[PDB]
Amino acid sequence: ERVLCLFDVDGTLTPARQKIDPEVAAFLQKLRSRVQIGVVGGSDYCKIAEQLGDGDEVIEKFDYVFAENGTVQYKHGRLLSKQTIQNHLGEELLQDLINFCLSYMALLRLPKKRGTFIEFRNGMLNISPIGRSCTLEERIEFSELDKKEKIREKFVEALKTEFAGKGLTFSIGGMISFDVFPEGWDKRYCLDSLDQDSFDTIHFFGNETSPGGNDFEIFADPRTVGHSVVSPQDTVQRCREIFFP
Ligand SMILES: [Mg+2]
Ligand SMILES: [Mg+2]
Repeated sequence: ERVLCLFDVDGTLTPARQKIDPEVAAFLQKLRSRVQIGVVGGSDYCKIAEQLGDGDEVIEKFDYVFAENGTVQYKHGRLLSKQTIQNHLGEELLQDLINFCLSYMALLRLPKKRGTFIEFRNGMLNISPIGRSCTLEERIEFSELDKKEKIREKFVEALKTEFAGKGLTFSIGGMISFDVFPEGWDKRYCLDSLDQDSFDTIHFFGNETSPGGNDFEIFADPRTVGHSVVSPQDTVQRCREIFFP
């Protein structure tokens, strides 16, 4: 009787980094008459809020809003607290990681550098060799240089080796940055809080459920019924089959 559908945002519910089609959002609300619904995204809260309504309408349209993989949580309109990356990792390791990064980037010579090479978020560190504060034209410029030169990839190889065995995971999401977060702090992080909400079934939907994609772990977890989708339209049809047959 208590079921939750939980959705990746990008490519599952919305075109990536863009806004949800009204027909999609309309279906979701209809679906809500049979199940609770929720979203989990890698992005921070405001980015998700923007794709999924006006202002803070997102926390109203969805029963659960897990931003930054669930290190930041909204449940039934209310913001829950957040375990901090430094609390979990401790100051010594966090700073070891940070100092490794500053040192590596100091030796990097790029066409352009800007600011915010290291962004401190709730559940990860976003590392960006060009600097997060560049224009779109500068994103594209660096992005093309990165493919040629594999700047982020090399950086991530060096980081992985250096911190081997120490509990860190790395990404490479987008044109200019990569993420660093504690082992476990992928999308699965949200499931722990969900465990205390007594659902009989948690269905997960994603578009990156293949090995490597950021939906894989949450998709494969024994706490969720996994579904793999290719489009928001695919997602909608899938829910039609399962919940409106
Ligand atoms: Mg996606
Ligand atoms: Mg599963």
